[PDB]
Amino acid sequence: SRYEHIPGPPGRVLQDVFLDWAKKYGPVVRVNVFHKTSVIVTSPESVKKFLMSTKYNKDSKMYRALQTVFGERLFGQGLVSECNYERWHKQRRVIDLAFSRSSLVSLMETFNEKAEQLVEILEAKADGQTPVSMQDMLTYTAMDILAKAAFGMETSMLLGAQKPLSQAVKLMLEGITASRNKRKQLREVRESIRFLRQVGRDWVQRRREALKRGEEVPADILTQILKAEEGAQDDEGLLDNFVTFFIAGHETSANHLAFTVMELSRQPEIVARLQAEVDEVIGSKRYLDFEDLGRLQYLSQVLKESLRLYPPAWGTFRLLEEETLIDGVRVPGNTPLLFSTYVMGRMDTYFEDPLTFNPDRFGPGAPKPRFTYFPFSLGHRSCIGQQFAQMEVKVVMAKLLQRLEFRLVPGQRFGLQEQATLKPLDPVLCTLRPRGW
Ligand code: HEM
Ligand SMILES: O=C(c1cnc2c(-c3cnco3)cc(C(F)(F)F)cn12)N1CCOCC1
Repeated sequence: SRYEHIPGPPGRVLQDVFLDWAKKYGPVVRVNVFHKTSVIVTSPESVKKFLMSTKYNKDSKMYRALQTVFGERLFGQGLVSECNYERWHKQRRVIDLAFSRSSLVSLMETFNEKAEQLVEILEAKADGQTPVSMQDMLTYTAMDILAKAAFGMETSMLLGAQKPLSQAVKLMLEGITASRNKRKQLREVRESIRFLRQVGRDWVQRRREALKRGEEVPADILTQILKAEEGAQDDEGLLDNFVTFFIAGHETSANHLAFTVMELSRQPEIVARLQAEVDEVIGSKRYLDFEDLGRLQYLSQVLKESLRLYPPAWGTFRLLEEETLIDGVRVPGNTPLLFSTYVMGRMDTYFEDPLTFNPDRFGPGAPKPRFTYFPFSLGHRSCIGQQFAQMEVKVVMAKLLQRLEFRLVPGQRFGLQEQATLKPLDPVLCTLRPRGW
């Protein structure tokens, strides 16, 4: 009853229902999400006010399903799910060091090697007949990149290794989904969560043992994760961040890659342009250097446009502590505010012809979206891995475009599913040919 005065109702996802309601009912709408009444706020003035201020913090109630699933600690109080500002701030500042320009430059070798491995595997299947799940292949690639870059671990999923680990990730993601919106499922979800955390403990022990023997350990994300816990009473905080980075550091990247490949399969003219760009910039070099990345301007634009229509992470929540007028609507104190880049990206008020895929929206001369586009969020709680993700996906995409042509198998759909993140409904089944065929 405390919300009844707020405007709202009396391969398709809940975010689409939210979009319809925002269009119908305006910039402040009451909805039900993850068992709780929330208010979806979709004006750019509100996006700016709430995300660009340390006064507003995340609503912990909306992150519970990350923290713990079916009584098994998952991300716990790691970097995504920690909602107390001072606790968040301490760990952010320490982990930031691993995402410095110089840090990320050093990761180019890893990005290149895994992308090259993927392309060689795909080239061997490029007979224009064999169906290849690009979602699967891109997920394996993203996992292999993350594991190596962040932890110095070789998962070798591209070689078909670590099937248990692969299963654990999938069931855990299903657990998150079920938590927020029987006996065998509970059992499998719980065991998968404990497995992921045990992977953490095992790899942490290996790291500590390497350090003790004075073996060479290149500074990475894990270094800073360890550093953040220097004087902790237990390793539970460390394992929180292990699992946080293990999952967050590949899932969304994989989703973004899958969406991009899927969309480009029906954009032959754009693909031709991307191919030409890659041809001119990198030529027949096997390896992309860091300075090549900035030169792939048209690819940057396509990837931005991909994130506008297909953000893997649709948005974020802030807790409104005191009653506030938002765009002419009285919103009670202690209310989760829902921000959605998915919704605003598809609103004609913010983007002309919103369903049209147009990389030119992000062209040099074009007016930049002002608080209407935030696939990595905005403000202090924006994605720590934003530049990491942008680099790795550009490396992977450039290498695909250099070497291969992709056709979506007829019957494959362009719809989304909502399953902890947004991802293609279908496996993005494609046939492949070498370029110049
Ligand atoms: C295209 C790929 C990616 C997208 C679209 C994405 C999107 C986002 C979004 C929307 C948030 C804010 C979440 C919230 O408010 O609850 C976020 C935060 C975060 N992302 Fe990402 N992300 C991506 C890749 C990565 C990568 C590669 C890493 C790690 C290597 C990563 C780690 C994180 C972490 C740790 C946070 C929490 C940061 C903080 O609160 O201080 N993400 N990301
Ligand atoms: O669960 C989230 C969330 C926000 N960010 C992420 C990321 C992520 C960010 N960067 C890379 O990965 C991954 C996942 C995971 F593990 F489910 F796939 C969940 N999240 N929430 C915020 C939205 O509102 C509801 C609760």
